[PDB]
Amino acid sequence: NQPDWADEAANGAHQDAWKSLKARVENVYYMVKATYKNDPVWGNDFTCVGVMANDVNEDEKSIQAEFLFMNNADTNMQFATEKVTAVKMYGYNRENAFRYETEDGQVFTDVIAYSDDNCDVIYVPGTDGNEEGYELWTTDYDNIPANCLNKFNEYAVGRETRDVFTSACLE
Ligand SMILES: NCCc1c[nH]cn1
Repeated sequence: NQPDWADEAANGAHQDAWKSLKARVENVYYMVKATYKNDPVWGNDFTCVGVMANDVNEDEKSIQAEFLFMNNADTNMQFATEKVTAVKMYGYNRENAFRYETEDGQVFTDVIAYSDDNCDVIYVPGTDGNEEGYELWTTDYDNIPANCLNKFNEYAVGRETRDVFTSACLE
């Protein structure tokens, strides 16, 4: 029981999670759009989510990730550090998902629906105590790649899309 884009033979070539994780070491990834409003960590009506990574561990397929975000609870940008590991979901043989672990031990496992060198479309299954939905991440919040944007809009059909990180975040 899994999403129709979760077909490794058809789409695995564009679902390389470890490559996508390591890409966050070189450039900040900004969550430019999502289909859901709340996250247990980032808050309610969260905006302005970005992430950068370091501490690449090839043995573990892990990085350390520093996040920035805003929510309707505080006027100021918030920050958090989490471990992220590339893992397998939906029976894939090559890692296609992100396993985030917070400092308090809370785990979130999201799936790479589509990725290219500077952008990702990530699916949140909604089984972590959170809302099911999609996310669009890009290295440039002003210039959004059409390939990922089209894939996001395709897979996220039937929902309400909203903006998360935009230039307004930097006032
Ligand atoms: N879908 C985002 C899950 C998450 C990871 N870390 C904090 N929240």
